[PDB]
Amino acid sequence: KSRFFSDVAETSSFVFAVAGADDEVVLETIRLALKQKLGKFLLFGKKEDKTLTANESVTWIQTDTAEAAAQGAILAVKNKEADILVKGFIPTATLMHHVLKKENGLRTDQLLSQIAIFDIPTYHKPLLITDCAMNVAPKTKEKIAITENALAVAHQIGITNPKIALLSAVEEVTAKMPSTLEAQEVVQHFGNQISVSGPLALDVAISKEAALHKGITDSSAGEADILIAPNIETGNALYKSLVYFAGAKVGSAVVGAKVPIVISSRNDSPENKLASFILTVRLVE
Amino acid sequence: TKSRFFSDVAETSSFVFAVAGADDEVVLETIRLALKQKLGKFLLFGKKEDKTLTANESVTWIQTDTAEAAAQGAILAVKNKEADILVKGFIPTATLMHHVLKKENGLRTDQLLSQIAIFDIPTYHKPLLITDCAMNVAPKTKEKIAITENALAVAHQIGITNPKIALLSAVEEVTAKMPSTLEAQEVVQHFGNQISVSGPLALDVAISKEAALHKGITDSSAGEADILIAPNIETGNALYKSLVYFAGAKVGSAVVGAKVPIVISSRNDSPENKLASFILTVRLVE
Repeated sequence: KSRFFSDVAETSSFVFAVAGADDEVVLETIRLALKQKLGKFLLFGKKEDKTLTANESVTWIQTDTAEAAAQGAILAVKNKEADILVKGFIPTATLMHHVLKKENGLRTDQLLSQIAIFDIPTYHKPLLITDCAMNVAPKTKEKIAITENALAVAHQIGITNPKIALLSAVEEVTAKMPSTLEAQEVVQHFGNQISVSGPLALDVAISKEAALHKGITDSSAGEADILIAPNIETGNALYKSLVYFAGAKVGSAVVGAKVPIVISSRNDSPENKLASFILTVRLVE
Repeated sequence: TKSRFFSDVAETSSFVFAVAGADDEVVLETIRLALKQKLGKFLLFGKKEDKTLTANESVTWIQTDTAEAAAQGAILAVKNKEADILVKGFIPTATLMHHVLKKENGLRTDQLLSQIAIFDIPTYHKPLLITDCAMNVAPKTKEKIAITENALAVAHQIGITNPKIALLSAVEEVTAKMPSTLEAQEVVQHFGNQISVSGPLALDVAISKEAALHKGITDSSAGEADILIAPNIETGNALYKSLVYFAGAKVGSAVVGAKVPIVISSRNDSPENKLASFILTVRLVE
């Protein structure tokens, strides 16, 4: 069993810029990160936690509003003072409008997408799933971009020759299920350059024996490294089914910009939120 | 104290399954297991008789030389009230469903047919029904109401008196940026106040009380779903497969909405889950 989040503790001198460093839902992860020297922090927030900031690896910047906290963190990224951007205790939209303004140095021509990496007890290696939380109803062009982002992440974190599976509910291509047509078009686009399969139901992507019993013997069968979800509801449900029912550990980040961005859910566990920080450190290095 | 749908002591009955296309071990293996625990009786419409099956008093073999003849034979058995459950065997699904779906043939009403699965998940505290994971591809409001109606019927029939139903999506608020959320709201508004239906809800809030509270959802139904209504077939199917392959769930599934329950198992489900589907259909006749 190969695991992404292993017993070898991650540590770095990369700087996280935290937009809205307030509330324990935000600070709890920063505290855990500091225990293992995971990185350094620029905390833009309204009410300084003096015990937290008494750390050489922490700098506090007083910001009175959500907008000010977002602007501060974004300019730290623009100025190359920060390596990773973290959304704190502010609305996502407040941070995102700054992220998408090209002058701030984060956005390129590339689509942004969410991606997550899972250590699932009952799977034999790490599994990347995208997009579980950002792109709502991607069609062919967007799914191509989502796959490009996943390929880039795969190389950055050391997964060589990743096997990619475009998920659907069936393998037969039919106009009656347009996600199958889109899947086929993504395969047609990459087909000749990398290992991409689909449309595949989940069983075929992650169980070699399930694939055999469907008459599929492709060497990629049951060995997916990356699943590309057909729509956000599927990605989100798959993500959460792994966390709540399969006991998976998971880190997630928004990718496609010049720096990784962390946007955690309100109810993510401390452990999974730390996993997200660890993923982003591995995406910079 | 966890509750499980699939009982420790094998389910038993004298109900009759009509099997359309009783050929090939992928089909026959489930029948062998059912006979082993005396789950029911069988009318086997097929091409090549297996004497190991037919030597059983609970089995009757009917020779049918084509897939069409097998489908029509099994259907007539149901229509004539000789069979309580219809099972698609070694024939194309479309071959059976073409006949099933013609009001003319007497197996359906105006009600939409849907697939539903019931899961015993080790890390969940009670049975969980999910629909539709395999039949309805892109149901909109009207179809989702029908799918929810079918799910309520199943829940009541199996002893869940006030099932908590969650219209599943990726967020908890209605937004025109995600149509499944608008449809969710419409489905909820359709049902009477005596029905415990809520949505849109993401999976975490549907099945984890702690996750719901952390998101400031203090509803009594949050975290305690008995039924999830999938927003589209890809979400339903992926959830079904995730539970089976990653969470070790036992699952039985059936097509409901017609005058009798229908078994349509995939070519790659395990013998144990295929047997679970027979067991569910016996509970839906009872």
